[PDB]
Amino acid sequence: RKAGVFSDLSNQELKAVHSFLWSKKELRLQPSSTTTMAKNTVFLIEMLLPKKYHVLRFLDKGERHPVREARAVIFFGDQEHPNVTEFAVGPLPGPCYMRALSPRPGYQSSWASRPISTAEYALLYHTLQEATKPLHQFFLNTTGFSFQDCHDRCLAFTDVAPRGVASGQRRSWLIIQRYVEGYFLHPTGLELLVDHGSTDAGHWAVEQVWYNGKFYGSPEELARKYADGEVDVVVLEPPLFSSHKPRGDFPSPIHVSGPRLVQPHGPRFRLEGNAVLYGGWSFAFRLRSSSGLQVLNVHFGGERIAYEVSVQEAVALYGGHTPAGMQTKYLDVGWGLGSVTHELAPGIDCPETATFLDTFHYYDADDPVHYPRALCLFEMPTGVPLRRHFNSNFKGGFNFYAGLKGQVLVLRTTSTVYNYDYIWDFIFYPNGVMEAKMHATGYVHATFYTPEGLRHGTRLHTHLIGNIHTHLVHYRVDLDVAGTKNSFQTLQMKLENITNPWSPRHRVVQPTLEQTQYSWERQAAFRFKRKLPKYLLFTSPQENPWGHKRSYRLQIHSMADQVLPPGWQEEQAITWARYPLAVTKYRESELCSSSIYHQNDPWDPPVVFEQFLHNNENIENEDLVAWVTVGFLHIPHSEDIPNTATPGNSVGFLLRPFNFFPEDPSLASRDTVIVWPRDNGPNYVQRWIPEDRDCSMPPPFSYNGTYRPV
Amino acid sequence: PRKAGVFSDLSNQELKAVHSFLWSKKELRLQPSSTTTMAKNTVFLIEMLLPKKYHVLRFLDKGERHPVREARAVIFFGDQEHPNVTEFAVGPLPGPCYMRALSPRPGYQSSWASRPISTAEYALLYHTLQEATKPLHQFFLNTTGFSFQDCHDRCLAFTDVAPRGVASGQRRSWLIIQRYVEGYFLHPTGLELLVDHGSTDAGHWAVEQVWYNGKFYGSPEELARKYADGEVDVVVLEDPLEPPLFSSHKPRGDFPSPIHVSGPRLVQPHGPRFRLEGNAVLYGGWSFAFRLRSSSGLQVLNVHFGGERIAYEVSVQEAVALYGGHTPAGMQTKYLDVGWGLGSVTHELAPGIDCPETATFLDTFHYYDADDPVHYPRALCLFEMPTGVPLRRHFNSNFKGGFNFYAGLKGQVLVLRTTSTVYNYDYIWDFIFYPNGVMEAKMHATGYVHATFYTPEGLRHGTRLHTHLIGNIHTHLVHYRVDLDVAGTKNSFQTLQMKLENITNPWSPRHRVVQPTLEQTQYSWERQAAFRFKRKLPKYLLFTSPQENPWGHKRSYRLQIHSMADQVLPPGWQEEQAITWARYPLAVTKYRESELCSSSIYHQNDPWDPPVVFEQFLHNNENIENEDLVAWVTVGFLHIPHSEDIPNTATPGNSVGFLLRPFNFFPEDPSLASRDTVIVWPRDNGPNYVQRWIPEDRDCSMPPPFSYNGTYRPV
Ligand SMILES: *[C@@H]1O[C@H](CO)[C@@H](O[C@@H]2O[C@H](CO)[C@@H](O[C@@H]3O[C@H](CO)[C@@H](O)[C@H](O)[C@@H]3O)[C@H](O)[C@H]2NC(C)=O)[C@H](O)[C@H]1NC(C)=O
Ligand SMILES: *[C@@H]1O[C@H](CO)[C@@H](O[C@@H]2O[C@H](CO)[C@@H](O)[C@H](O)[C@H]2NC(C)=O)[C@H](O)[C@H]1NC(C)=O
Ligand SMILES: *[C@@H]1O[C@H](CO)[C@@H](O[C@@H]2O[C@H](CO)[C@@H](O)[C@H](O)[C@H]2NC(C)=O)[C@H](O)[C@H]1NC(C)=O
Ligand SMILES: *[C@@H]1O[C@H](CO)[C@@H](O[C@@H]2O[C@H](CO)[C@@H](O)[C@H](O)[C@H]2NC(C)=O)[C@H](O)[C@H]1NC(C)=O
Ligand SMILES: *[C@@H]1O[C@H](CO)[C@@H](O[C@@H]2O[C@H](CO)[C@@H](O)[C@H](O)[C@H]2NC(C)=O)[C@H](O)[C@H]1NC(C)=O
Ligand SMILES: *[C@@H]1O[C@H](CO)[C@@H](O[C@@H]2O[C@H](CO)[C@@H](O)[C@H](O)[C@H]2NC(C)=O)[C@H](O)[C@H]1NC(C)=O
Ligand SMILES: [Ca+2]
Ligand SMILES: [Ca+2]
Ligand SMILES: [Ca+2]
Ligand SMILES: [Ca+2]
Ligand SMILES: [Cu+2]
Ligand SMILES: [Cu+2]
Repeated sequence: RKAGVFSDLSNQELKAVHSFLWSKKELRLQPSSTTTMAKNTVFLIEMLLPKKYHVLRFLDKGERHPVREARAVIFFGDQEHPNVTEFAVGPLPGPCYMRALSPRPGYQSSWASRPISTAEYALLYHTLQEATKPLHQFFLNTTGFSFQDCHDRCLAFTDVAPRGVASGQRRSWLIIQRYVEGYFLHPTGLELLVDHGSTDAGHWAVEQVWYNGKFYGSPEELARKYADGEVDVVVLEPPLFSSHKPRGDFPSPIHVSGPRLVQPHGPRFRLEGNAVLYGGWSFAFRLRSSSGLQVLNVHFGGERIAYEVSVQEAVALYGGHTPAGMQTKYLDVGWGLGSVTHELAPGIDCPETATFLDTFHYYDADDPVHYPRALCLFEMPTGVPLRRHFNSNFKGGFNFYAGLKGQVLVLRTTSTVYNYDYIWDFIFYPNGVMEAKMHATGYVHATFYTPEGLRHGTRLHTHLIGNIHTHLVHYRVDLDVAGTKNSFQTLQMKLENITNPWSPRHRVVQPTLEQTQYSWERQAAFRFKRKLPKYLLFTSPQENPWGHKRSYRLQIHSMADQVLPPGWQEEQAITWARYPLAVTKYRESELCSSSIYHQNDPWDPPVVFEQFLHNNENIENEDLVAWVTVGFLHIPHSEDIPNTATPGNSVGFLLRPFNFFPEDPSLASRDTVIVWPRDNGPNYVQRWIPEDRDCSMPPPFSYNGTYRPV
Repeated sequence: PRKAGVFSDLSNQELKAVHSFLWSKKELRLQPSSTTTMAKNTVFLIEMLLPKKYHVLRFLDKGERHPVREARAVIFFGDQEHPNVTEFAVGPLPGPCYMRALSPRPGYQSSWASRPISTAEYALLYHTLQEATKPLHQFFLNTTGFSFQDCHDRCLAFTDVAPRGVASGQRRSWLIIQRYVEGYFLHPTGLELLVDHGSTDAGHWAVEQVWYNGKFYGSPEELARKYADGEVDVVVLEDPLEPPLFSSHKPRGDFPSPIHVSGPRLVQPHGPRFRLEGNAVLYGGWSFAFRLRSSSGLQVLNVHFGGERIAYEVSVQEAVALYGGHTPAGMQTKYLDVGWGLGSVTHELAPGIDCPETATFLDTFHYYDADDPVHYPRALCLFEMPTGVPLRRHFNSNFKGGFNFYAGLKGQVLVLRTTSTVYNYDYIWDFIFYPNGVMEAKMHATGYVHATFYTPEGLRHGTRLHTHLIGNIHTHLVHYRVDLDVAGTKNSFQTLQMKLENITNPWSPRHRVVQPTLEQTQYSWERQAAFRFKRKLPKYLLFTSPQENPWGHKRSYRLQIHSMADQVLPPGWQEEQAITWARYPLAVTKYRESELCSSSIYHQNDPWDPPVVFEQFLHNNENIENEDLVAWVTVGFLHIPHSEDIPNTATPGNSVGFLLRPFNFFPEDPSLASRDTVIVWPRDNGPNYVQRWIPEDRDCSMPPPFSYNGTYRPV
């Protein structure tokens, strides 16, 4: 497989990179699990893609496999001036070198920008246990739970990000919750601000306390005001409301299992490593531990359509009445969006007939970690024919019926960082259409109910506000339509008003086809304020047999809009969210629109998408990259309890051939059925594959739930 | 289930009873539809006429008597000095006694010209062409190899466009001439003919204009002469009669990765989980009735979830395709499907292809341009199908190599489906019901595009798809009536937006917080809630009840539109009067019995002066606070054809519609009553506990062998 150039690191490869780094005594490496911040540790290891120039010479011109390398992110906490530095480690197999990457002269906030880690959370929990001792009685009286000798009645916390008011700060608002089933939905009314910037956790402090609508300065002050009767206190078997356990009764109860897919004849796609073949399609895939799912080197009918289609970032931007709520701008890549690909449940998350695939991740771990059923690949009937026609004779019969049953191939993973579960799909139809989709489910981000909260959300239970927010997702769509050099054009309908040529006293007011060409990047950077043309076309100079340029069309499915003001503070981290569509000239320095650092330094991040447009380059006959923002406003509602559900809660885009193929490319499918009438007999049912009614059983259900080194 | 009968379409027996009652009135001078003269009186359409909502609701909700059941009957009165179309309500059913005036339009003088085309009329048009084009017979043989006269397997055919003239009262049709081969829609010859067929005496009908390959010629004789004299730039077409014809669905080409076996299929060993009886459906939380109105299409009625009404009616109202063209037929074409019996062209669904092999397939009867009620096999289907994505799921990690639980609910949806194949295009009409109280309307487009003869000038109005073929640019627009009755009749309409505030940071006063807030807008008057395409459409469109949920929020349903539609024709210009609803992705009206439909069978052939002008429902700008509201939704898409549309447009990416989602209506997720949920829990030192409320299924079953009939006939 040539697709191996795109493949993630194996367990063996991750171990080899880790071993190589640990052989360097001068790095003073310690495990992720060690509970001090004043340590040097390897935070993330993942495959580092070679330059596209070299990859295409290997794929297309028969040249050598590019050098395979890893990206290694090292937290240097065990030095006077802590920082994060990244390295290219290679070659693989047999690593030799360690080359530092991406310097930022003059940038001083590297350390503060780094992701939170399990060890850091352990230290935060200790800080809280100690700092809140004065509140122990308050906790018991108001919630029946505590942090001390609490057992099955313990308080927990949820941190929000970003963590302060400026670059270099690490001051986190923490929402206190009761640790019960679906704890996300059990805020107590207390929130605490902790400064945890120092590498010495003994310096960490609670700097501010908010309880039920008022600030109190310190845990001691709240405790004293409580004792003195100066606090407006809220004192907090069917299933818990936050449980998924069934309750209630439908008027027409259902006691049996629903229909299921059977695949007695096995998969109709071929999977070899990370290479997939399905009908006209060939592609490779990878799951980038930092940023998520990608499909690469996508071909249909042996011609390239897209070099890369990848998840880049996923954001949830909140308002609130509470300090934690008004603070929250979550950026998932800052949490290992591609590393939280937890186990897919057969028959539920994917069909029982799906092919389930494991992966390995090294993200905030002591050793590479095995993730069972991290991805699945499956063919599914869509329930609607790809095409059908009833050719009537308009006299009580027919000339023929023709139809092709609808099927699609789905490549799927998930991300569950904490409360939310996103389902990430790349979908391939037999006629050369591909679709990207993200569906949201899991638990909402929620805060304690007070009346003031109703200006920033919806009351969802007695003590619970679902905060208003917008979800925004960015994708990189490096279309290479029939090859690398493309142009971008749009089509519109425009009316003309002409003399009616067969009745000159009258007029014809009718549609015409208008084509718009784009020469410079800025012309193709569409803001949310701008009218998005209905046909967004990436074109090859090659023509089809009818004289029309071979193209692929991008069709966006989104309810997104401009959320933050352009140029204001944290908006610097998400300037891509100004554009439902922007088109750039391909550059190796612009492969990603976000980073793991954006979450915790959104004020001065290492990648600012807007800057990609500053040079306003020529985009006529160039290697073009489309970048797509999709999303939706989510005002929570009571039906979101216990979880948001997927119906209507998906966004994404389609890539559709447009004059690319001389006729419908699904015509090669032998699944087509045509029914023909016959004089004085039964109809002739014409098939190119025999009718099948076989049934088989899938494997019995199992689920593991653990993800451990191997 | 008996009560759903108030909404039910007429039976074969009821249609026969209505027809017989009319035929018993000898003064009507009725003749069969098939009689080949226009100068006749005939019953063109018979369908159930829904009773007044006031009476239906008293029946359903207050225990009062079943309303009287009636049929709409449309009579073409062609056998008189001043022909017209008149409608009647015939009842009661059973035992029809009366025919009362229905939808009278006194003072309107063009009803005859406005009427739909019929099979008899097409036969007379063919006879007119056979005679009128005699001068062109040799021209036809030389340029096409096909003919109108003395043909058997090499016959010319035509496709008529509409509307038919330049003003109300005209019936002058442009006809695209084609070769009658497999997929004939895609074989234009380059000739188009304008025929005036207004007279009830077909002997007066004439070809009044001729267009061939870029030029007008006046008459068939003039073109014949110029051709004979060597003065016509002709296009000689190749013989179309081993490889399949381009317009055929027969496979050709080969995928690089061979597929030699059937793909995965649904099995349903436990049978349906929905309860379908007559036109009544129960599915978990859902209860609804349905009907297939012969004139306008699929409807779902009296839609409830959890025993509470959500919608009185959700129905297809009209489906339009508005074209441009270089040819006179192309530039004429504004097709309105209700003018062709949109709900009557529900042709046979092929099991395993059009619906899953596990679907329930239902027959119907229609009486539309027929001599007797006609049986339509497998006209509808109803099926549950896995969506492939869980309704909800969550992995509750312990962040230390394990979990606290996994919970998930497998995705299923109930689909009620029919189709419409008037001629070239096949639309697939779905109403879909999710177990969490979300319902969705969807239309998918497939079949053959409307196409004209290629010349270079055609490229300003379309795409060259084959040697001699232009796919004309057009826009599809569909109108839906959405009579939401959220928890009952009296509702209001409101919208929600996000608006930023900029405040002092309350914990760091030197700084600012610029953040989202929730903004609510109330609407009091119809005009305020008529959203034009140029207007910003709010992201939350809510229909509210005054009743509050347990958390103090008003019980609502949210409308979410999936569309790429835009304004097509200029508001107020000529034929736009027929489609003024297409100005509005959403408009909200006060319920009225005189405003039940936004279109009619008459709109297609008199778009200039039609019997219903949707804009008129907004003229009185009525108060819409605590009233019976009706939402009306336009969905659609611009379709610039492309070579992948040959032989047929395909469904992927070619659907539009809307969702209705509960919004603070239920106290928590209404799917929680589903016993399909599975939760897996960890156990110390043991295997996990898989908690279920329905046992694991791996049973098997087989569907019946495929069959397909293809005929639709009286029974
Ligand atoms: C559309 O055509 C229908 C059918 O021809 C018209 O209804 C018919 O109207 C005539 C009146 O012209 C009625 O004829 C008879 O007139 C004599 C008077 O000499 C009267 O004594 C009889 O009682 C009878 O009414 C005829 O009954 C009536 N037919 C039906 C089925 O209603 C209709 O008026 C035309 N519509 C328009 C708007 O012109
Ligand atoms: C971040 O910390 C790293 C590691 O301490 C620094 O990298 C070292 O730089 C010194 C001085 O140039 C070299 O002698 C060492 O070889 C480096 N060590 C490694 C492992 O690369 C680095 O200078 C700091 N980065 C910044 C921007 O200050
Ligand atoms: C299309 O163009 C025609 C011709 O310019 C416009 O018709 C004119 O309209 C004005 C104002 O109503 C009249 O006074 C003229 O007599 C009309 N001229 C002719 C030749 O008909 C027409 O309004 C235009 N329509 C649209 C929708 O733009
Ligand atoms: C999850 O998977 C792991 C790995 O397969 C299971 O651990 C194995 O358990 C088997 C059965 O007892 C033992 O024979 C092996 O010693 C274990 N292998 C390893 C590598 O640890 C584990 O039991 C599974 N957990 C659950 C809850 O199903
Ligand atoms: C939010 O409001 C603040 C306060 O009015 C704005 O901050 C001021 O901005 C101007 C520059 O236009 C400065 O001269 C002032 O010194 C600022 N005042 C304070 C108190 O900070 C701020 O620009 C507003 N931001 C947005 C996005 O509207
Ligand atoms: C279409 O359906 C009709 C009605 O079932 C079929 O007509 C019957 O054909 C069978 C022969 O298999 C005869 O026994 C019956 O007498 C026929 N009944 C009627 C009412 O005509 C018809 O054969 C079917 N056509 C096709 C092509 O399958
Ligand atoms: Ca650039
Ligand atoms: Ca490219
Ligand atoms: Ca009104
Ligand atoms: Ca209503
Ligand atoms: Cu959300
Ligand atoms: Cu179309």
